[PDB]
Amino acid sequence: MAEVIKSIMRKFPLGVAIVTTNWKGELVGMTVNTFNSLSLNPPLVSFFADRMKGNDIPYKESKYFVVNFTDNEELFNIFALKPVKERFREIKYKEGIGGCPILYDSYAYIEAKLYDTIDVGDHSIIVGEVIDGYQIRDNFTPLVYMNRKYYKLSSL
Amino acid sequence: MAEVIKSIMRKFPLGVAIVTTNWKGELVGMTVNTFNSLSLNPPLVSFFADRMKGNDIPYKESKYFVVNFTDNEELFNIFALKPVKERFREIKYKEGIGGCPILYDSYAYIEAKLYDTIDVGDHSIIVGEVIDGYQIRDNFTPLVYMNRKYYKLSSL
Ligand SMILES: NC(=O)c1ccc[n+]([C@@H]2O[C@H](COP(=O)([O-])OP(=O)(O)OC[C@H]3O[C@@H](n4cnc5c(N)ncnc54)[C@H](OP(=O)(O)O)[C@@H]3O)[C@@H](O)[C@H]2O)c1
Ligand SMILES: NC(=O)c1ccc[n+]([C@@H]2O[C@H](COP(=O)([O-])OP(=O)(O)OC[C@H]3O[C@@H](n4cnc5c(N)ncnc54)[C@H](OP(=O)(O)O)[C@@H]3O)[C@@H](O)[C@H]2O)c1
Ligand SMILES: Cc1cc2nc3c(=O)[nH]c(=O)nc-3n(C[C@H](O)[C@H](O)[C@H](O)COP(=O)(O)O)c2cc1C
Ligand SMILES: Cc1cc2nc3c(=O)[nH]c(=O)nc-3n(C[C@H](O)[C@H](O)[C@H](O)COP(=O)(O)O)c2cc1C
Repeated sequence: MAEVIKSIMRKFPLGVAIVTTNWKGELVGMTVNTFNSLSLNPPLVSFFADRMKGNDIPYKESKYFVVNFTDNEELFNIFALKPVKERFREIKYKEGIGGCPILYDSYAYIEAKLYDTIDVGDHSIIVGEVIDGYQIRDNFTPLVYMNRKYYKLSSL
Repeated sequence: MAEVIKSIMRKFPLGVAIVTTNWKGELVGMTVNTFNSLSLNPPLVSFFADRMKGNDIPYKESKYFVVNFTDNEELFNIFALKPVKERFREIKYKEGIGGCPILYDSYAYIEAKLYDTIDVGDHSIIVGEVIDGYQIRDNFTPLVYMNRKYYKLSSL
């Protein structure tokens, strides 16, 4: 059933973002395709963090996280492929709420306070309450992830 | 903060599906942009159901649900816009696990057993365990939803 899920999801296009946090002083983040809005009242957003890889731990142990929306495919690859210690060496960033890194190449971001975490199977649902949101750049090319690739939309 | 979420999400492209169930004999479904894979072991998928509109209730009160993947934008509009009583009159469908409707124009679908429901703010996270998955059609044009519109991918 695992390979059934992967085969169908491979052809199921999903928006991508880079979630980050300041985990006891360590700047960390990751490319995710599970980001969404969950609730409006209260205003909550969520993503799924892999428990087997320990991706849930930083968010569970930090009071805040940032969701970075970017159209730079290089950034998505960095925050998926490169060693954790190397990720924040190559990119321009500033610190935001709780010291969470805001990526310079983001056209928008959300600052969230950790609201809840719910372990369900081999992932944890990380839920943040939206404290602030920013649209920094109005001209961007939104990407979606499908079949290991990052596509632009035909046509806008 | 609600309008902050909406403004950012309006420019955040998301895959779309139509989840259905057989709710005590009533065929129901809805267009969702919150469908994703949650866990591989166990094999779990999820979507978010609006508690204020009562969209969570049918899934909570049924043992199974089906996730329909389709490239027919007319179907997405039916299962978003049209009255509940009218939806299954206009489309070809067959009954699957627990009587859940499988849409004929789906290029793939998943049959899931309700595994858990978790209320978080004004939505419930509906989690199903994948019992079976099918890829019926190999030639399709995957869509993503952004800014009230359904886009194809540039270019594949
Ligand atoms: N819900 C899940 O627990 C889960 C897990 C894996 C893949 N998937 C879905 O299946 C699709 C295709 O599978 P693939 O192996 O060919 O992935 P892929 O598109 O080649 O993605 C590259 C890597 O990122 C990781 N990844 C992608 N989505 C993830 C997620 N939802 N949770 C944890 N890790 C994730 C996977 O790690 P690993 O190879 O180490 O698993 C994967 O190898 C993915 O795009 C994803 O939507 C879902
Ligand atoms: N997470 C949430 O609770 C939630 C709620 C609404 C919108 N949003 C996000 O904000 C975006 C733009 O807002 P919009 O008002 O212009 O929506 P939209 O794209 O015009 O979508 C049309 C309608 O579908 C409903 N809808 C879309 N996504 C939903 C979801 N996640 N949960 C429950 N209902 C949903 C909304 O109902 P209503 O107008 O009655 O709210 C909306 O009016 C959406 O595309 C969606 O991603 C999220
Ligand atoms: C596009 C894509 C989507 C991903 N989505 C998720 C996700 O939603 N949840 C998750 O835990 N990991 C996801 N990953 C994997 C993480 O990005 C990755 O495990 C994280 O960057 C840490 O990398 P590492 O395990 O090699 O140290 C995704 C990877 C890619 C390529
Ligand atoms: C593309 C789009 C995505 C949607 N995503 C969701 C969702 O994830 N969860 C949800 O409860 N409703 C979602 N909706 C709203 C439902 O489709 C809608 O409430 C359902 O079809 C019942 O319609 P009704 O309230 O007019 O009877 C979405 C609507 C659209 C247009």
